[PDB]
Amino acid sequence: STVEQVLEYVKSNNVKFMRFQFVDILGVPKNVAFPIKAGEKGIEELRDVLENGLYFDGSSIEGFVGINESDMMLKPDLSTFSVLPWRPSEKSVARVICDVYTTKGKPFEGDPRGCLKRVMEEFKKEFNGEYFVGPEPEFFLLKKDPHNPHKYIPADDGGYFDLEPMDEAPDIRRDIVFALENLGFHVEASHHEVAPGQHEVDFKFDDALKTADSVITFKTTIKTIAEQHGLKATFMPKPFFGMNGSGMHCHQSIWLNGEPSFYDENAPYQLSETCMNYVAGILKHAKAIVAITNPTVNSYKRLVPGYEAPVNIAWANSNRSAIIRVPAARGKGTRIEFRAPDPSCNPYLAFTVMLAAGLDGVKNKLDAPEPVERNIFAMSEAEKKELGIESVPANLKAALDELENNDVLKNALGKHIFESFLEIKNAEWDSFRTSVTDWETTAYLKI
Amino acid sequence: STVEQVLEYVKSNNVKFMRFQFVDILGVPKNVAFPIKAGEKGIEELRDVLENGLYFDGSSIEGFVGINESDMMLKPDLSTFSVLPWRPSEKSVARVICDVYTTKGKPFEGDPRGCLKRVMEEFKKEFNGEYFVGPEPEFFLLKKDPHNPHKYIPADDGGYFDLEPMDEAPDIRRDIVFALENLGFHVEASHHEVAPGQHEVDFKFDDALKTADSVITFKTTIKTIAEQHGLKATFMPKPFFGMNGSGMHCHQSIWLNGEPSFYDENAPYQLSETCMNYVAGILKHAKAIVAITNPTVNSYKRLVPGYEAPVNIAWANSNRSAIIRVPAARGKGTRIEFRAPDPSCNPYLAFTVMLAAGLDGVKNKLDAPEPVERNIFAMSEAEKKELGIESVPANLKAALDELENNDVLKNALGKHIFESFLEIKNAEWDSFRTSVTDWETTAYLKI
Amino acid sequence: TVEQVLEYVKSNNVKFMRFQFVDILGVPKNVAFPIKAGEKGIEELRDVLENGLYFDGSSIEGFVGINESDMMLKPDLSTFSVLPWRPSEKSVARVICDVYTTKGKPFEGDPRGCLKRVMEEFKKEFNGEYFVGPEPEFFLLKKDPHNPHKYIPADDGGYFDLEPMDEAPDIRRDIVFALENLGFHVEASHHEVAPGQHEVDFKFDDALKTADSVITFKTTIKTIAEQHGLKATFMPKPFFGMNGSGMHCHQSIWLNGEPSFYDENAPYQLSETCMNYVAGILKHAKAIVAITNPTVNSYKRLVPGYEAPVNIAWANSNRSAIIRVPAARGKGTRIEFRAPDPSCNPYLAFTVMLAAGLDGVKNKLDAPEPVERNIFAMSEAEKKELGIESVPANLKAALDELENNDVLKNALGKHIFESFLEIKNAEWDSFRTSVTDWETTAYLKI
Ligand SMILES: O=C(O)CCC(=O)C(=O)O
Ligand SMILES: O=C(O)CCC(=O)C(=O)O
Ligand SMILES: O=C(O)CCC(=O)C(=O)O
Ligand SMILES: [Mg+2]
Ligand SMILES: [Mg+2]
Repeated sequence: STVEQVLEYVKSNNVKFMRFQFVDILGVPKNVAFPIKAGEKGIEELRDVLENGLYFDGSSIEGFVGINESDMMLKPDLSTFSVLPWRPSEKSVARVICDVYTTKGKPFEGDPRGCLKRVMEEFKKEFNGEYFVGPEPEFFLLKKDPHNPHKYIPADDGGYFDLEPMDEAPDIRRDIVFALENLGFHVEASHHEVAPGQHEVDFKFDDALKTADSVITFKTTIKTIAEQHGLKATFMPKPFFGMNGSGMHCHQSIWLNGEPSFYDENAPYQLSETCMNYVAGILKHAKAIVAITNPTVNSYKRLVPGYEAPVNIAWANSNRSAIIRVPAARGKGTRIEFRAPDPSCNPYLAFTVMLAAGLDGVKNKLDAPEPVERNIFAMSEAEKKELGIESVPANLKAALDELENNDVLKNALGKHIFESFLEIKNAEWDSFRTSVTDWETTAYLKI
Repeated sequence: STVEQVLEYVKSNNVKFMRFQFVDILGVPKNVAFPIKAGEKGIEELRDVLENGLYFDGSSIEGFVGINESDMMLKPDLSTFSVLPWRPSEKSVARVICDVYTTKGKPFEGDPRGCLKRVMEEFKKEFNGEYFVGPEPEFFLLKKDPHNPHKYIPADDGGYFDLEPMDEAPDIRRDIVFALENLGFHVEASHHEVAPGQHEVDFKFDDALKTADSVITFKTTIKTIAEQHGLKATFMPKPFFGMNGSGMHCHQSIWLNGEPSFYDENAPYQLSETCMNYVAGILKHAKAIVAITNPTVNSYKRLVPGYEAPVNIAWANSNRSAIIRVPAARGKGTRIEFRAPDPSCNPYLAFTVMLAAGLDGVKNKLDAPEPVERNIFAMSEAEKKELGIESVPANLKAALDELENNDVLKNALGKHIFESFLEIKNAEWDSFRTSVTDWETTAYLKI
Repeated sequence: TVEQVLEYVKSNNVKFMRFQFVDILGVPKNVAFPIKAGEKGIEELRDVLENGLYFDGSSIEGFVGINESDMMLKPDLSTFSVLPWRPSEKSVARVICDVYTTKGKPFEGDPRGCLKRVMEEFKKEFNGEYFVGPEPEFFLLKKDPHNPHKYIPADDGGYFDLEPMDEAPDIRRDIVFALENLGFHVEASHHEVAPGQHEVDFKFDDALKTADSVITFKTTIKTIAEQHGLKATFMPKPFFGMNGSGMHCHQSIWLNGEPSFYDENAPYQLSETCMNYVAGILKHAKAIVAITNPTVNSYKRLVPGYEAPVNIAWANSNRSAIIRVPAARGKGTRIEFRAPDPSCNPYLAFTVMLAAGLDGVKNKLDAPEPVERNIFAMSEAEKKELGIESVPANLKAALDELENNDVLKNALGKHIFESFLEIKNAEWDSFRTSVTDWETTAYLKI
């Protein structure tokens, strides 16, 4: 946490390189390595770079600054120190996640990490609360297709919770869990998922900032370790048609005055008014939240309306057909599971929009709808229309238009992130709608 | 034209087979061959089948009837008799396009050919008019990719109007023109088009029914002759990205009382009020007409808003940037060119919706907007919004919703064609939005 | 107890705990929990060992719907074991669990709990102990050198053959060590009649301990074979024109801590209880084969009209009948139910066998005379006169018999009985609609 503690770990573990890590607007991690010199002179050089930070070209980073005003800085968060395990042990490489700051030493407006810090500090100042998140980011382990090396296929024909040799990833998951534990993660469980070659490594919930720092490190940990075992890991929301997609279910809850505010022993379903107001806010801005939490064109092939997916804007207890599911655990573990996100989203912006829409419901005391205990997939469109169960947008452009007209998320993300995200994603959407796809060639070349 | 004239040709020219041709809802031609026997017994058998028609399973044809009411008939149109040239000369194979009729001998409601006959007879009864159309259906000649035989590429690296050997299709176009002339076509011109391997074979204008019969025979003629020269012809609206797409510009005009009603010697641009009322009607239902005239998902990659295409809903004189272009020819040849269609559409339904929207403007005497002589592609979106130049839908589903809410085209096509077309195209759209495309795999597998 | 498990984990450096269970088809399913260092890791492991953990039940075959997926696992601490094939440094251990609902009640559709229920009902009513000893045979395969997409047997060997004719003494050496480390009492290991077919026998125990060892055995043979560059299969008939994988079930019931099947002063030294139990198995034989032989391929080994344990009759030391009474007497007196194959769920296989047998013990049903003659040498007209009926010829024929059988419906329960028939009817439909390679060979020429 302090400068002295970080420098003490450098001497103990024999750290030789310090990675000053951060994230671009789309959530892609970016970093620069600093070599630590031997003796006290190297320790005190590292101290200056840890306290004052270092400069970098901001124009090359996505959604940051123009070429005419490119000079920027990185101020390290000393609480996020971690030794990278996949790197060598002798002359080890450690990391330090930083906050992007302007030349004048002021936090950068277009920084996703600073955006999440801002809304969390505002929440702690106004309500004395702590926003806790616990995601379930799923991924696919791939191998080259033997019939064609240019294409990739799943690593095994395994199912949900399957055992070896049907599940060919116990060794890959073993090293992933060991690597995460060394990085400071509290791993809860690991297993094979529904689709072939799909896996899920869960970890303990924590405050939104520590959880978002963990999601970035988790994605790198999964990809780097897969390359060591001759495989390629992908967090694509739907790499293959006809099989389950990678989903990042976000279990979340707010604790006002160090108490579980979502729990109420004397209430319906043992859920407090604060919980219902929060759920109402998420459901209100659901069509706009999916623009940030599902930012790829491929995300709307997993999260596809009219088909089995968490597309139905409604909440329910122990039901995976609705967008929100309230797990049966009560007391401290009382929470809500927002099932719409996929691991393709920027965690810093995903937790910001979820907390902003949720707090909009708490501030205004919005009324939540009744829980749809029935299976929503079995219902007909005329029946769902009578109940008022609306669906999330069918494509990326449909979600961007909803985000653009939403003022709650515009204020939470800020003018810089809101406008740059829409501009980057509209160019991405335009590239998709103009390209001639393989489906079109298969269906229309014969005509 | 009469039964005796057809049988007299069959007797002398040694015709052995008679193809009873027709089209499904999507415009795909369908036929059954009838062998003609020698002597008077064979001619009297053919006479009965020509006058009374023959039965067929309607459930197997797309957008026709259910399995529980499948029995249907084909009543030949003796005016469309033609000798297929690509077939042998000795013991030749002749064709006769037919009207689909129900078991009770009544014209089938879901027949595209009967749909066009109905609206033309209604126009001739109400106004004493004749609807003339002259299309320019472009196509691509393809060859297998040498680096991969599973994919196809253009036959040559030729440009617009290029000469041999740069243009490698003079021999292919030569045989196409000879085949069309034998089928009764009045070929006007033939040449290489802008994109590599793209070509265009133009033919004289005629009444909508004779023109739609010619478009079906043209598509078959271009594909069969290409297979003879070891190539594969495709009428796909956009087979390759980054190069021009196949467009079917429809030059059209209406003649009330055997006179060119679109021409007016003493008027602005030498164009009559009837012409302006017709143009106003096309521009009014432009967003709904493109559902029929551009029925494929790929059509919206050629006809793509925001990019160089005939997407801007406006008319202009000798300007190819607008949806309508008024060619400089005057007098009898005074006409309007609807540039939005591509050869993937059903010609019988395309001419029906164009005549219905155009006549809606003539009946109500709608006011047309001013001609946009300026290049519309060079204009900015804010400038086009001030002028009021709206754009055609960006995708197939966006056009189907416009067609569904349009009552003018619903009545012209009829309940059977209107509902079956929307149902077939919505299932086609759902297949596209759920499939994982090659673009998505290229862009998101790395994440 | 909880402390016994925690003390082994503390000293031996165990790092992963597999919470294992089975779906309706007997396919094993599990999730790994990482054990942290120090007292904090041991206290975290204590919580998850006593209270259990949650899992998506809808994704498991034959469990619950999507709108009611919250389910838990309650570890049976007596089933603790170290997985030998996994690494020794930072070792991996397992714990077989019982599926429980959100309300903390045993799940009705759980196969393991289904066997516990009938065993506890038996010990409460008759004070008995149901002992079973299976012989789950398997096939070690290798890719066909003429085509890598197909698999063939590993060696051109025979029954009990010696190396180099038998090329699996190295593979069976490691299978026996792996099972010994898991806590198995291995009795014999050898090659079987067909090429590449092998057998590893283990000592009998109570039906639950045996069913846990059947799941652990199936995984052990497959993981050890994949280490030696081969692929093991417990398919009931992978190749035509040779023996199939059979899982003979040597079973017996001990009322009041004594061998009730033995009677020193009786015919064949077999008690009245044994003859009543055999009469019950033969009565429900047409229905038991639906559970003990649930695959379509099972009826290609267990094929009527051809040499197999298809004939519904009993005999001493005769392998032609469905039941064979081994010549061992005293404590080792038992009956061998020969129809089963290693493709079945053991928990459901022992449940239907005990329930059908106890139906004969409760009603005191009379068994027929033993058919000491070779049944394969008999004609169909002779077998009809004696009353020797045969087991169903296909999967769908067995599912109809199981559906009408009320004795096995109540033993499996409304949840397991209905989901099994639904899963197997959909499986049968997939087979009868598909155009098989036999049809292409016989009818493409016409
Ligand atoms: O496979 C896992 O999920 C974690 C690692 C493990 O259990 C193992 O090494 O066997
Ligand atoms: O090439 C054409 O467009 C028509 C055929 C022709 O002119 C030729 O045979 O050279
Ligand atoms: O082959 C067997 O059955 C057990 C192992 C053995 O005997 C050997 O290692 O030679
Ligand atoms: Mg999951
Ligand atoms: Mg024949």
